[PDB]
Amino acid sequence: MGNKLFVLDLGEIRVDENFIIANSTFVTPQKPTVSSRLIDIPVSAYLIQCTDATVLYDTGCHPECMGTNGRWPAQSQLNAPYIGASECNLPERLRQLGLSPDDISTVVLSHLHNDHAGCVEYFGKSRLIAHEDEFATAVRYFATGDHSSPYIVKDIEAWLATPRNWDLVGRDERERELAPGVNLLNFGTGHASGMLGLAVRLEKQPGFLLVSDACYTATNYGPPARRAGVLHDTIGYDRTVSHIRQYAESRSLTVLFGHDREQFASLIKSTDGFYE
Amino acid sequence: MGNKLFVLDLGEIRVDENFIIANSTFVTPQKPTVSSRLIDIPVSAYLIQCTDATVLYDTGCHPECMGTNGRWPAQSQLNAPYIGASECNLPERLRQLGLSPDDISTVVLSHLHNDHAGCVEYFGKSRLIAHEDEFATAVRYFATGDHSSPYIVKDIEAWLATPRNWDLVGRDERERELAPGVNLLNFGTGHASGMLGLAVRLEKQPGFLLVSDACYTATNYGPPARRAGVLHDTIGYDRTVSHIRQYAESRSLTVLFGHDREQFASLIKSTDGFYE
Ligand SMILES: [Zn+2]
Ligand SMILES: [Zn+2]
Ligand SMILES: [Zn+2]
Ligand SMILES: [Zn+2]
Repeated sequence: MGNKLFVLDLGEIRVDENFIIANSTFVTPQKPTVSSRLIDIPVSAYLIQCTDATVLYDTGCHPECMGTNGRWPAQSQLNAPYIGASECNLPERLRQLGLSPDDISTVVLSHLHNDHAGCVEYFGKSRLIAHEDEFATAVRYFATGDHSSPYIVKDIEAWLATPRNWDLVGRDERERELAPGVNLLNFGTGHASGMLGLAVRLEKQPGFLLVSDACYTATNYGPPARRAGVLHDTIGYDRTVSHIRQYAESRSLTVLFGHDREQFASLIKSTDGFYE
Repeated sequence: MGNKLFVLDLGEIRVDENFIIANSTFVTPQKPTVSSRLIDIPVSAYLIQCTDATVLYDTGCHPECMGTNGRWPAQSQLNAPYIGASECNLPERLRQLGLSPDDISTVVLSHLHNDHAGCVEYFGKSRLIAHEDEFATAVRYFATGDHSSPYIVKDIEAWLATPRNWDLVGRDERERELAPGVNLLNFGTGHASGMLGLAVRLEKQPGFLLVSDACYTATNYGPPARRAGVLHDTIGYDRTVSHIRQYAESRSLTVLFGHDREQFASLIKSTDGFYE
């Protein structure tokens, strides 16, 4: 038989919509008193049971990201708090499936930001696939003690506390087959310095293209395409959205967005099913 | 024999500060309804008289940018209006100095947006220097009747209504001497698709580096550098600001920003005198 896709509900973040869809609200002399609004956006990860491997795409937040002794800086916690339930953390979502981190053959990190690489430290054996430039950038923020970005220096510290099976994607690598029907795509520079996507072909359905922050929501996707806020490389980002569209459409893959509330409702969480 | 630089006051625009310094205001859980604020930013152009040249850098807004049959689309008029006084237009500022458009040898367009290339149609003889990619972009918006950007379709129509002496800077061209002590710099892709700067050496002080929207304000310039909103190419933008800093500091030139209210107020205007 073929590939199984489990959707891991790793909670929510509460954030200004302007970060997610740039300039969705702004003041004007005509309408000078308007304010932007907070939205709650889903944090997720995807466990793929392949033929000959188990592959995890993304890892959510660190279970202890929030609080006075939390992983996230105090100001980060004020600005855009993780809001998820006690259950909504990757180690629990794995134990709920009968899995330890060690049972995962490879974990594909879309990139090394806060609510994507938060559980990297739980993986002492699994192959950790991340873009080489994403690795270089994360470790630089850590080495300089710079808390000003979505890279979490305290999380990075834990990643580096013990040797791990890092496998860094070269910036000129285009794609890698991870297993039959499972292709790792190197989106490269855009939202962050090195974005990775995962194409997963299924049996009852053609399958899914996992894109993470290469496209936050269906409203970013369009058409017309609409930029997120806080993009590292806007040109790379725009090019990557067009590539995502062409790749998925030519293959009838449904694109699964990084943080789309209404798509994430509608899915089917790992505690009560999987895709086949 | 010495170069003379005139500062031309071409009025002001009212606009949400979040466009000028990105994410200067955003909502959070504890401050869920704060509004951004409107700021008034100066629009300017620079006239350089040299022994064997008269060079203009930028051109302001079209004098008839606002109104029911104004050049600007209603959305722009409503959202970020021009609010300059009646005399604050390029033809008048030249008239005040006893000059006509045909007295200008060369007009250097920093780029081809609304409040920079608004008076290009007045120049039927002068050499019009613009980056080739910036020209290509502007025409594309006009050709598709696309009003959605800072490119003004109705101004571009007027530019194209008669042949003009366009001299387009190649993508790979680094710098051009326009006259002794006046050097055209090709900043390339960043704020828009092709940005041009102008280094102007004087006799009684080192001089000035005119950078237009490659750096809107001293706040963008820093340190620490802070990105503007609505940037075409954030990476090229970042590199351009670093290049501006290195170029100017190494030569002790004063960087004149695209829309810095405090800086502009400090400058001697063309109606009061000029720099030598
Ligand atoms: Zn991210
Ligand atoms: Zn994300
Ligand atoms: Zn501009
Ligand atoms: Zn401007």
